Amino acid sequence: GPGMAVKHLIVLKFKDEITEAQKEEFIKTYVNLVNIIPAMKDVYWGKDVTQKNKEEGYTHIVEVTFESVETIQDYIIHPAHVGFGDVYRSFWEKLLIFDYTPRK
Amino acid sequence: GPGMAVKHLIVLKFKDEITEAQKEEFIKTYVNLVNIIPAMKDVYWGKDVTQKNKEEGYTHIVEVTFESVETIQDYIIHPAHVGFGDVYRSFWEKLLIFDYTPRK
Ligand SMILES: CCCCCc1cc(O)cc(O)c1C(=O)O
Ligand SMILES: CCCCCc1cc(O)cc(O)c1C(=O)O
Repeated sequence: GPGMAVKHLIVLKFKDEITEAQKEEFIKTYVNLVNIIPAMKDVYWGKDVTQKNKEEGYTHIVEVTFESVETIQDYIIHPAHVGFGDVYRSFWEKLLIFDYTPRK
Repeated sequence: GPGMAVKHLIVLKFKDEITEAQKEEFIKTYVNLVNIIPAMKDVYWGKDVTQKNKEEGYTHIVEVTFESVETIQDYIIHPAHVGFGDVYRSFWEKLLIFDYTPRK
């Protein structure tokens, strides 16, 4: 299609004390936001397998499609997102966010 | 689906003195590798528009689709990939590399 949607990419390193089961619950309760936040179109996630980044050991990648930067911003301030971020902020050591329109 | 795939994700910050013309050369030559390295099935890239990574400053995202981690390895050691580094390594200040299978 000719559409011009925008991807929201999250790259995450959890604190060392967070267990694998806790990471799984974190991801599960994040994906559930799709059922609550209108702007959230779809979610994919993955765990890195090559561990190539040395001291910057991010492990988890989450990708969400949105209709525009403005609706990404709607998602950021939605109370279910604010509430998730508040209570799970101590889970992560490093967080990177990117909003972009993929191109050839 | 019937096809398996792994995503190869590159996150990049250029050095401050690199020009927009240089970034365009870099990116065009990278995306052209699909004509040299058959393992590369798709390449999409984009530039972050939000700029909210206060601690790091990454700007560019490149996503390459591969069939498997084995064909990613073929790409890494391919002479044209080594050669791309030979000519363009001096262009980036920071780099992150990830390999993952996206899932729901
Ligand atoms: C699965 C990780 C969710 C991270 C939640 C979050 C926290 C924050 O401080 C800033 C953000 O832009 C986001 C987000 O993009 O959702
Ligand atoms: C367009 C970004 C160029 C990155 C080239 C590169 C450099 C490096 O030091 C390690 C790598 O795994 C890669 C790569 O995966 O392609």
